[PDB]
Amino acid sequence: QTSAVQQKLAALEKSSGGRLGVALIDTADNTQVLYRGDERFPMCSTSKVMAAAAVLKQSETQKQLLNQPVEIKPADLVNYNPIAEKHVNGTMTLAELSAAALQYSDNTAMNKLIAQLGGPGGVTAFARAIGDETFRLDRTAPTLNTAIPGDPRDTTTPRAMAQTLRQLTLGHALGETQRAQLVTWLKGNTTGAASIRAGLPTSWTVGDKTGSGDYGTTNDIAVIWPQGRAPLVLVTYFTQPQQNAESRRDVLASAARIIAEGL
Ligand SMILES: [K+]
Ligand SMILES: [Ru+3]
Repeated sequence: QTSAVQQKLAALEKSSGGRLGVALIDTADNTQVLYRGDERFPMCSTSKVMAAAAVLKQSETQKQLLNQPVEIKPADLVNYNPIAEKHVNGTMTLAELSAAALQYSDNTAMNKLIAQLGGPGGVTAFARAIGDETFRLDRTAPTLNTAIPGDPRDTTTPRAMAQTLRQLTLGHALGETQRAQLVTWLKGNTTGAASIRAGLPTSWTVGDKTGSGDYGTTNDIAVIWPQGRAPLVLVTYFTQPQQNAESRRDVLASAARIIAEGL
């Protein structure tokens, strides 16, 4: 079948010139709306949620872990380091690195999370441990954002990512304390107002993580507390044919608007 919402999402996609992937979980009824839900997309920095959550899981058996100093060296800086560059030749804790990675999309911070997990494969191992058989992290930042069409590296499907983000933020993949910390971090994101947020009514609350990369790749994954409604989890992933394509955060906003109007 093609549902009315799917038909609208297809029309949006047709007019964007790229490829759109959407997955909604409505926790009012534990149902799912999917558009290219089983196709792979490059995650770009949306993968930082999985890395931060894996460190939060480690902290369940190490109560001081998030206060653990990590040295930041000049060689650690990469292409986008708004927080970490201030701490070169000093230290940041794993809490600080998690907050920087999630709320500012600091790539040096993400790389410290990855290193704490033993490399990209450690992030994938955490995904598997929480029931996500689809996610894969293969590279550090920034090369995880190359977003080359057809490349399986650093990809997931909308279905899998929605289901993971539910489990992490609303379910029991993390302990109580850790889940609340993750939600606090996502709600404090600085980078999201033009993406899913921009398609929703003002009164709805959002916590999200954006991503972008080559091929005009423009992504957002969110938990949403609508006015008067049980929470939603929404993944919107968008990528384009030309390497140098311009971000399209408006397409994500439009997808979110269609989903909101279809509840
Ligand atoms: K880009
Ligand atoms: Ru159907």
